[PDB]
Amino acid sequence: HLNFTQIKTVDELNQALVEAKGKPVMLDLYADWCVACKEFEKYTFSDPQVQKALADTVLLAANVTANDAQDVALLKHLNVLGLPTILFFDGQGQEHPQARVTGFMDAETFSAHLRDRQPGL
Repeated sequence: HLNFTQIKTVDELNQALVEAKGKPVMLDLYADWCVACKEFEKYTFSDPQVQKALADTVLLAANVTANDAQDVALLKHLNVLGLPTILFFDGQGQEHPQARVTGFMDAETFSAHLRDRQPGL
């Protein structure tokens, strides 16, 4: 398993971004009712080469299972329309929307995505 730091709100994300100055960041958004999110955890975040590739990346995640007010505010703020979504931030805490992942990617596909599109590295 990869070690994700849980964030709940917009400003916990922002703070995490500020604290991560100089490092690449990755924000995974999941929910318990999300089938493809679990696929990601089981078949992709579990890959030995995927994990190596994220070794130096700050790992954040938001559990939006409850779809409460803070969850919805976070999703809006990030313009996230469905799950799974993964967002990527460079070393200045800026997002690179062109690196978003918005469906399941298998290990080989996600490796290639990180190699070809991951920011801040």
